[PDB]
Amino acid sequence: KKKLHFMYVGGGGFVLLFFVGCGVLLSKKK
Repeated sequence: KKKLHFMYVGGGGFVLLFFVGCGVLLSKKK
């Protein structure tokens, strides 16, 4: 239970967003 929600912050499903955000700032600027 305690490790269930901790697995999310353990670095995985969120790190994915890290790669999704890098392209966001690139789409704005030219």
